[PDB]
Amino acid sequence: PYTVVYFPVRGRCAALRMLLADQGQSWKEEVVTVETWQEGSLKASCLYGQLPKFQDGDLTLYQSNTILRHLGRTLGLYGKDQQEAALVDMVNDGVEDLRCKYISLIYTNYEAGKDDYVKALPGQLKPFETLLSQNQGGKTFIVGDQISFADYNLLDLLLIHEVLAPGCLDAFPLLSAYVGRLSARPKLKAFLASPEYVNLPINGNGKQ
Amino acid sequence: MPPYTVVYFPVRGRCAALRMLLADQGQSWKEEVVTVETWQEGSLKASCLYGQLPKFQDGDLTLYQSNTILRHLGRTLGLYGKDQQEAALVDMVNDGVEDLRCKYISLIYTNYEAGKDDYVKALPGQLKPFETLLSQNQGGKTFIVGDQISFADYNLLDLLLIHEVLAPGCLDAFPLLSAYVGRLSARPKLKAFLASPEYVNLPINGNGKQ
Ligand SMILES: [Ca+2]
Repeated sequence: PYTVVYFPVRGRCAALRMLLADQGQSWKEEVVTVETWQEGSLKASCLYGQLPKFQDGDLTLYQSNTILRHLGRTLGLYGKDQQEAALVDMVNDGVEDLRCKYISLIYTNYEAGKDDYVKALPGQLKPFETLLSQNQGGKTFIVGDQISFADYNLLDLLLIHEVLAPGCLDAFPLLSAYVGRLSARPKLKAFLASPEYVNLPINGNGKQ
Repeated sequence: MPPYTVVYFPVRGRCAALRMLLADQGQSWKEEVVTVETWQEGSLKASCLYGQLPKFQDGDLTLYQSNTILRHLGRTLGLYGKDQQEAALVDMVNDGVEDLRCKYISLIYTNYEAGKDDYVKALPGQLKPFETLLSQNQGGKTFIVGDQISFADYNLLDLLLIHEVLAPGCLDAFPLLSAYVGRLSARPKLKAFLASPEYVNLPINGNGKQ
């Protein structure tokens, strides 16, 4: 089966967890404490000195988007053909871009930078509304007619931004409905309601 | 009439790797050059999905994000590993390359003067993982993943080339990466491209720094 190794936070594992839960997959959580991380030995063994670390049998992976793409490819959550796969990547790279900005805010410039960030947020979310508007009237998924790993990543991005800036999706009807619809998928709904998700902080420094 | 079009500023930047890939694979493409003046006018930018270039056209398929373009070409040209496991390793390498490219770009555009010394001191620790990956793959005598070239090779190669300009001799501490750069750079179609005016007469970055 699968093992994800990570700090006790949602962070860069939230999306891959939602994917695994929604897809009825089983996995083991190996929690790494701040104390264990500071010891240095685990960190030194990681390829890029970072978690998450992910095990799929004898395969060991690092990088959250590498793990998402791997599950996407192996579980068939990567579009119906090559053309759709490229669109899936384009969405995910866009999600990753905004996630990086979010992470920079949270960890390095929260107090001073929040106001500018929130003011800029509508312009950063609009591309995803536009993409939805151009795919079956936004009624299905972010790419094509089937769920992809980019959907789970985008959903997480949107959920953590509603916490950061309540009402940020109010001007975006397709994104709003999309969040409601995906969140209502029975296995995902169950996971999002579970203490396993709810009782972890979004980030590691108490800010959100 | 070529099926590929690259729309970008007159710089190597985030299009260098994908151009190397296309040239080395003997594929034809069109370059559409966007001046800073045109970009500042704002209408092209507004038409871009995330407000940025590169924009890439493969027939009527329009893509943005340089790594989206690399993965797409990797898929369509068979440069994405021999199986699913290798595909994942290729992704893991490319994400690593992207991470270091982001720090590089931040240095170049955001604080070259203040940050360069610190960056160059941190650099060996940042390059080591790629040496390690090479050491674990056939003694580093072929490619970064498996025994066939991947899009991650072209991206890593570009990363290494631009860091040798930033920090001459930075690869002296990394025998496998050094040999790897020499070896890939000598691939006939790629060697020819890297020597051509089309590559040489473009600056690495958009602000005169390297
Ligand atoms: Ca499917």
